[PDB]
Amino acid sequence: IMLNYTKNIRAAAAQISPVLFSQQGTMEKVLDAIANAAKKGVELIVFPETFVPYYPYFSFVEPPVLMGKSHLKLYQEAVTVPGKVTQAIAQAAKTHGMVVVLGVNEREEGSLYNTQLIFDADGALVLKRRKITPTYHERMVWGQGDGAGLRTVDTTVGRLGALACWEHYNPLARYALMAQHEQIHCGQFPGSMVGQIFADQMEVTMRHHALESGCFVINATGWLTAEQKLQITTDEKMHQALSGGCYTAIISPEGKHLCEPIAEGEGLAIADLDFSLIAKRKRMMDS
Repeated sequence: IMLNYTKNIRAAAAQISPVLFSQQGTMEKVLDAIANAAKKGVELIVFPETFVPYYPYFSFVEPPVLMGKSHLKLYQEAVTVPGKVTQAIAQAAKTHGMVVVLGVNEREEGSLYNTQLIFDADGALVLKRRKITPTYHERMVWGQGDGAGLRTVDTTVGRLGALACWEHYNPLARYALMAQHEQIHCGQFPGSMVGQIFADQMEVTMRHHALESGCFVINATGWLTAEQKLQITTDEKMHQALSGGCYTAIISPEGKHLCEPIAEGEGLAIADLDFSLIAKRKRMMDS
């Protein structure tokens, strides 16, 4: 629609663990999440970075010379342009009248991308973008998005913006979304990786986003169980590297947590976002 600050919206950030090595298994958890959330009248939900079929932890942890099996596998479980996954989600969204923000390892023509997808409450896919700069180990896996991906979308629940991980340090993206008055910003990070340091950094990064933009921020991060870490490597010495960095959270325009944030295990962070807060913020400063 056009821009309105009278809404009050129930949003959720989902920390979940995927199913290790099954698009379908992970997809069952996603649909379940949506449904559980619908039970509590959630109208917008954000999942972790590239959650489907699973984030590519292998690229962080295996030497390149041995990444082939893991790479192939991921390709086999990766998600097409539009397809089964898209329709399944479009339907959950339509059914529960929910806006859904989903990250996905997209395949196109033997290439992979980190792709953020946004579905409106009518089940329409109203935004598709690719992370612009895969960072570090991600460069072994994903290609680049365009910068034409920096637009917001009007949605049943307001105007949304989305970025992945350190896309948040890219100043073009920040101003792009701010200039378009994004009302609710959706961040996605991988989850269960590097440690406290990464967690502290996410939080600082995303809460500052809220502050500078003066918008709501919602951030989702995956989770791994000890069993799943083994599935990824038998080297227990690596397992610190696959722990921590979890900040599933919902942040007000003043930087406040609107609910207890999640760093461990698996759950929905849920809160009512009162849009008049966005406007009481802007009015309080002058110039």
